[PDB]
Amino acid sequence: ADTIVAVELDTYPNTDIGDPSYPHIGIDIKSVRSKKTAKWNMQNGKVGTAHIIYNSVDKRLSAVVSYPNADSATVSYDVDLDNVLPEWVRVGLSASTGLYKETNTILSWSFTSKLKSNSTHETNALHFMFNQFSKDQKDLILQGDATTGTDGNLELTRVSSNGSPQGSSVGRALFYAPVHIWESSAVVASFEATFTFLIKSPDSHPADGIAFFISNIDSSIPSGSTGRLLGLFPDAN
Amino acid sequence: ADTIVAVELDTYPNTDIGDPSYPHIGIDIKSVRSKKTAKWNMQNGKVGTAHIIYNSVDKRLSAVVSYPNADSATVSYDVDLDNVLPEWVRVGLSASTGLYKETNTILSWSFTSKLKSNSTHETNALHFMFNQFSKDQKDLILQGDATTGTDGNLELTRVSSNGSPQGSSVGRALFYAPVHIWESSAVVASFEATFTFLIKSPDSHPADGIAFFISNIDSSIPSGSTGRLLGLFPDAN
Ligand SMILES: [Ca+2]
Ligand SMILES: [Ca+2]
Ligand SMILES: [Zn+2]
Ligand SMILES: [Zn+2]
Ligand SMILES: [Zn+2]
Ligand SMILES: [Zn+2]
Repeated sequence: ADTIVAVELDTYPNTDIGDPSYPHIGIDIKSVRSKKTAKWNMQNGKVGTAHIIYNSVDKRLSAVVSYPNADSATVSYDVDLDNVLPEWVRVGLSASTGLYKETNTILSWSFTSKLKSNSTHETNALHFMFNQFSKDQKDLILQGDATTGTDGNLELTRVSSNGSPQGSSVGRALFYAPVHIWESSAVVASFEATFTFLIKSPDSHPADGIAFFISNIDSSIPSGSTGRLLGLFPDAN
Repeated sequence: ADTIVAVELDTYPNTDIGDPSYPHIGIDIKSVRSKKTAKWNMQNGKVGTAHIIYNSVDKRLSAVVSYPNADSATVSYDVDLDNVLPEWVRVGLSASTGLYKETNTILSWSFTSKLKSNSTHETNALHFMFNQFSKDQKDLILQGDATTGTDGNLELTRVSSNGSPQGSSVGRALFYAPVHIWESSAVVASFEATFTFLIKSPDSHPADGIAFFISNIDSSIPSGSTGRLLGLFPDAN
């Protein structure tokens, strides 16, 4: 089927599908039910930063979410991606609303992946950084209700003309070029992503969150994945 | 039509279409008839390196071709790309044979482009480096007779099973993601490419050469562009 490894910034607690009783950050390996979560002091109307790192030596995936003058929430998970993901992938950002709403605005996004093979510091590396999004972002595969150009930001889910979030929305943003995430003969494979966001809610119930994800090249928004499924999962298995 | 800016490493002199009476390096702006050339002491069976640089302040495009222990051939041309190329492009490597043949092997290839806008060192940057090509290079749009995996090299034009170049061949290799090459509000736009090659010929008449080029997103091998047209041009205008 569709393979998904993601780091979710889950703003709405769905105690029923395993979500902790509070807003959290988690590492989802093929399931909306995180393999590890951590309490995240979500701050409405603030600009946050998420950094995700992984290297094939420690075989550990970690994320750090922070706001200026707010302690960071950290979550790590031991996982060897050499066997949960295919050699070639695509990386993206996802977000969704459902019953409750919030803006899922991405202000910037960078990414680097490196494959140090056989010898020296000769590598295969891909790197991109967006500090501003063009209204005609030709290097981003936009999916669902995700758009760009609104002040140079990337809006992952439907927002109003006057400036107010719409619920029941789903939108992804995948980088155009496939990424060679791992390889048989690589001594060290590593990657690191960083992006800033602004999650603001009109009502006091913000929902449902942003997600950095690594999927197969051909991935598309799963059927009926709005609200709690973050635009990444078909069911809540 | 199809826009092409290229830096050719022309091994065969076609005096008739403007080529100097010897192997050269040139800067072609929309024409196979270079806007500036320079003598290049081509060396059969050797590994060479080409570096191309451009920045929007000097509005100058330059290239340097060199072999270890051989003087570099240099060619620069004043050209403002803000008006010969569209905002979004694709970058690639081209090569061709015709009546005469040679290998057009690419051993490695890197590229970086940067757009420093409004303020600080915040940018939009794309970077890639291939120090070895996979048999299933999913991030390279291969065209014509170009292939990968042969010892981790990229062969731009048809070669034999035993190891010997075939004439009348044309192949390009474009990076998958479109590159935002310039923009209206950018203080400094710049790029730099570097690639190593091995041009070896069985007979004493090597032909016809490799070319780094920047074209529109949708570009494809022009009809009947083998031999002297390097896989980039429809006619010899
Ligand atoms: Ca949730
Ligand atoms: Ca020629
Ligand atoms: Zn969750
Ligand atoms: Zn493994
Ligand atoms: Zn020429
Ligand atoms: Zn200009």
